[PDB]
Amino acid sequence: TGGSVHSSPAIGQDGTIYVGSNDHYLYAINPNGKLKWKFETGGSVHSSPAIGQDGTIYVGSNDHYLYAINPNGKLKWKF
Amino acid sequence: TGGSVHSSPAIGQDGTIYVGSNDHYLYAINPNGKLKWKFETGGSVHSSPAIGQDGTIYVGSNDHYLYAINPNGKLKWKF
Amino acid sequence: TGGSVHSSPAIGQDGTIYVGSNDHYLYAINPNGKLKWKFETGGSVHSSPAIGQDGTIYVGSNDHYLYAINPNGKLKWKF
Amino acid sequence: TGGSVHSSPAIGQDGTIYVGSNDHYLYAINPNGKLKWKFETGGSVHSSPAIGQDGTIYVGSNDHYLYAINPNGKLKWKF
Repeated sequence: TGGSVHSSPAIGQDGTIYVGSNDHYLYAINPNGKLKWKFETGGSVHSSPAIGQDGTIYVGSNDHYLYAINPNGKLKWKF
Repeated sequence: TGGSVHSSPAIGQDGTIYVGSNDHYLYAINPNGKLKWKFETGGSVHSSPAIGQDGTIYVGSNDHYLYAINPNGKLKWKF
Repeated sequence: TGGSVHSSPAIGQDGTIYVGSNDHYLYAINPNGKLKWKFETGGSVHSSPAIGQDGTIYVGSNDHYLYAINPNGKLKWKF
Repeated sequence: TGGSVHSSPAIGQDGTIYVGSNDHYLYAINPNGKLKWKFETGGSVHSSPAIGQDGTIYVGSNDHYLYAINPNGKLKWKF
């Protein structure tokens, strides 16, 4: 990545690794180490993502929002 | 929300997302992205919430306290 | 307790809530909100505690050590 | 260890306790308190490690990389 990784990673049911970074991105990485996708938030992602029963990834960001992201990398909703 | 989100989200038995924020509040969000309730502490909430077997949500705050909150949103006890 | 609580709490099998604080103490609290015991480290405890299979409570401190503490509240070892 | 321990410990399938430290190392410590191995990253390890189903340890570092480490303490890949 291009920023310090303060978020603690979470592992999806299929092995996908989700982690936030200081470059405003929540990352999704395959077990082989290559990028599944990346989601742009407004600020540093110090929150550690949590994975729902249906696969939704929830993580907070420094831009005041709690994000919900579908497993394909596009936004479900933000609070 | 109106504060930086450092707490990492915790997901309840029914899918309720709990996360703290710098605006002194512990938020509770429904899986559809709408507020269920919010509880106010006396400082920033950087601890990440932990959920018990009976649904109690535990979380710390900068105001020296450890909070226990029932799933309704009202205080159980503080330490 | 007394001090900013950055440690995210962990929940034991019997419902005991373990959390660290800046007062150099690791805290074990019963589900009712009363103190069970406290263990003193050499620095602030920002690490969130993790619980082993036999009940051992692992947590780190700013005094460079990782602490292993028995469920009764006494030192198992420190690294 | 050599630096402050902010990473939260994670427990493997065989009871191994994994934790990061500000000395740029990810530690693997047996339940008996003896060192199993330590893996050097570029910068401080604030991220709390996560463990996949095959035993891979995922942790973030201040050197911008997300690390995947085999159970034997050797690098699988970095992102």
